[PDB]
Amino acid sequence: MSHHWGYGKHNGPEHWHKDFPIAKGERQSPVDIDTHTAKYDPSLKPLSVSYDQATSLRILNNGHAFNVEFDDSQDKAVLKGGPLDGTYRLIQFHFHWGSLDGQGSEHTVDKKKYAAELHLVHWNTKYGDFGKAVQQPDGLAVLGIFLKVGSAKPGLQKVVDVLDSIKTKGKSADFTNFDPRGLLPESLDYWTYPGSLTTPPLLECVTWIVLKEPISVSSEQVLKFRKLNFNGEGEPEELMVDNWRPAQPLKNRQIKASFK
Ligand SMILES: NS(=O)(=O)c1ccc(OP(=O)(O)c2ccccc2)cc1
Ligand SMILES: [Zn+2]
Repeated sequence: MSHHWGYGKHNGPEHWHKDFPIAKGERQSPVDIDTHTAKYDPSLKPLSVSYDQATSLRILNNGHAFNVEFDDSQDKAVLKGGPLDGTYRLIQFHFHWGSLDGQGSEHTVDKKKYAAELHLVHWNTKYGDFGKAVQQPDGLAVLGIFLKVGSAKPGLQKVVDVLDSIKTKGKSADFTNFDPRGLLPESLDYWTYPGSLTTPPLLECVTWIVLKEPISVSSEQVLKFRKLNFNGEGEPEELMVDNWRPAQPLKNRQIKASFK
C-alpha cells in the first residue's frame, strides 16, 4: 500500500534498487538471450502445457499491466516437464509492451526487442500457495512468449475487446471462459534460465521458459494495449506504455536451449 515504483523517469527501473536491493542480485530478469551462446541441453524434456481445464475468472488493471486471473485452487491449468520437476499451476497472465512496435519485450533475442511479451505465471504446487512459492528459488515458472506485429492473433481478440472496461488502475471485469491455448505459437521450442520477477519485489524465484517462436498480433491489437492507463480514474492520464524492464546482467548463469 506504500509502493511508489513504476515505469516513469523518477520511479522506473533505474530507481527500483533503492526500495528493492535484490534489483542488483545474482539472478535478475529479464536478460538478453544470446542465441549463439545458449547451449542445446539434450537432457531437457518437452514442455507439458495442459490448459484444457483452465478456468479464467477476471481481468484486472493493476496500474502496471493487466492480469487475466485463473482459478488456481486445483490442478486445472498446469505446466510440467521441460526444466521443471513437479507441477506448476497457472495463476495469471499479463503482457509488457512498448509505445512503439520496435520496443516492449523484456527479454531480447540477440539484442532484438519484440513489440510485447506475454508472461504466463505458474507456481509450484509443493509450496501450497503463490505467496509461499515466491519465497522459494524454484517457486515459479513463467512461460514467456514474444509478440511481433503482423497478422492478428484471433485468440487475443477477447482480451483486446474488454480493455475499454478496465482503462484505469483498480478496475476489473468478469473474464470467464477464456482459453489461453489461443495465445500459444505452434512450436514449444524454448530457452530456459534461472531468474526473477521482472517487477518489484524482483524476487529470485522464477524458472524462466522463453519460447523461441513469437506469436503475431495486429497493429490494431497492440494499439488497444497502448490506450490503457497507469493512473486511476479521475487522475491525470498517463498511457500504459513502456511497462518493461530492460535486460539485466547475466552474471553467473547459462541459458539452455531445448532445440538444435
Ligand atoms: N513479470 S513477471 O516476472 O512475470 C511477474 C512479476 C510479479 C509477479 O507477482 P506479483 O503478482 O506482482 C506478486 C509478488 C509478490 C507478492 C504478491 C504479488 C508475477 C510475475
Ligand atoms: Zn511479466
